[PDB]
Amino acid sequence: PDAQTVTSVRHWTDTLFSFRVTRPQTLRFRSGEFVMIGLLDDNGKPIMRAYSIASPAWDEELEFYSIKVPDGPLTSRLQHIKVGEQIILRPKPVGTLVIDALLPGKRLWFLATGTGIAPFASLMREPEAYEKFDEVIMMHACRTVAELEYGRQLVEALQEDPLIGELVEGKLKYYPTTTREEFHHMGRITDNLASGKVFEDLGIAPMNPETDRAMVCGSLAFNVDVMKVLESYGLREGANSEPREFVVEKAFVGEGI
Ligand SMILES: Cc1cc2nc3c(=O)[nH]c(=O)nc-3n(C[C@H](O)[C@H](O)[C@H](O)COP(=O)(O)OP(=O)(O)OC[C@H]3O[C@@H](n4cnc5c(N)ncnc54)[C@H](O)[C@@H]3O)c2cc1C
Ligand SMILES: CCCCCCCS[C@@H]1O[C@H](CO)[C@@H](O)[C@H](O)[C@H]1O
Ligand SMILES: CCCCCCCS[C@@H]1O[C@H](CO)[C@@H](O)[C@H](O)[C@H]1O
Ligand SMILES: CCCCCCCS[C@@H]1O[C@H](CO)[C@@H](O)[C@H](O)[C@H]1O
Repeated sequence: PDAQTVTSVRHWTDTLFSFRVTRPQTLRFRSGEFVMIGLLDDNGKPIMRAYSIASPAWDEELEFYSIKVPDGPLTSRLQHIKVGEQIILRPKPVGTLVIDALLPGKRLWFLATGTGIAPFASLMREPEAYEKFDEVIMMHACRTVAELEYGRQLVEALQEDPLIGELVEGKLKYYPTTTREEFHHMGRITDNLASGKVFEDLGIAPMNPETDRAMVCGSLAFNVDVMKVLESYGLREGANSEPREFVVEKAFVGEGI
C-alpha cells in the first residue's frame, strides 16, 4: 500500500467533502475507474474502501469526492483528514465505467446520484469523452441544492474556463435535479427519463440505441431501475470485451445513508 499526501480539502455539506492527493508514479488508469484507498486504525490496521477517482487520467494529482457516514469505519476518520496528512492507496485501477466499454456514438449520458457523480467528475474532464462522442449529458440527482454544489462548481469551471470554456459549450450539458428541496428542476433520473421530461427540457430527441450511450452510478437499486429505463429505450449493457450502449457501477454497497 502506497501512502500519499493530501494537497487540498474542501467540505460541502454535513455528509460530503472532497480532497486531492499526490498521485503514485506507478498509477496508470482510465477516467472512470476506481481504486482502493484508506487509513490505518488505532492498531495500525488498514481500513480500505473502493473510491472512484474524481480527477481525469491526465491530472497529475488525484481527486476524490467522499461521503461522511455516521460511525462509518473509514469515513468517521477520513472526514478529519487535513492537508499534509496522508492516506493509503492501492495503485491498481478497476471498474466498469470506462469509455472502452461503449460503442462510439453522438450522445454520452452520465446518470448519477449523490457521490455517484465522482467517476463523472473524472470523465467530464476526459478529452476522449468529447472525441468518441459529440455531446455529454450530466444528469445529477440529489436531495438538496447543497449536495449538487461540488458538481455545479466543476461544471461551471469547465464551461466558464477562458481556454476551453466555449469549446465545451454545446458539448457538455448539465441537468441537475433535487428530489426534496425546491429547485428549478426536480425529480428522479428514472422518472425524468421515463416521462421524457429531460428530453423536452434539453430540446433533444428521445433516447435511442443508435446515437445514445450511458454510464450509471448510484445505489444498486438505482442502477437496476435506471437499467430498465435504458433498456425500455433500446439500449443494451456492454463491457470492455464487448462494447454496447451502457455500463453501470455501484456508488456504494447497501441502501445508502
Ligand atoms: C465501486 C465503488 C466505488 C465507490 N466510490 C465512492 C466514491 O467515489 N465516494 C464515496 O464517498 N464512496 C464511494 N464508494 C463507497 C466506499 O467504498 C465506502 O463505502 C465509503 O467511503 C464509506 O466507508 P465507511 O467505512 O465509512 O462506511 P461503510 O461501512 O462503508 O458504509 C456504511 C454504509 O453507508 C452508506 N454508504 C457508503 N458509502 C456511501 C456513499 N458514497 N454514498 C451514500 N451512502 C454510502 C451505505 O449504505 C453503506 O452500507 C464506492 C464503493 C464502490 C463499491
Ligand atoms: C488547460 C485548461 C483546462 C480547463 C478545464 C478544467 C477546469 S476545472 C480544473 O480541472 C483540473 C483537472 O482535474 C483540476 O486539477 C483543477 O483543480 C480544477 O479546477
Ligand atoms: C509511517 C508513515 C506511513 C503512514 C501513512 C498512512 C496513513 S494512516 C493515517 O495517517 C494520517 C497522518 O498522516 C493520520 O491523521 C490518520 O489518523 C492515520 O490513520
Ligand atoms: C478537460 C477537457 C475538456 C474538453 C474540451 C473540449 C473538447 S473539443 C473536441 O475534442 C475532440 C478531441 O478531444 C475532437 O475530436 C473534437 O472534434 C472536438 O470538438
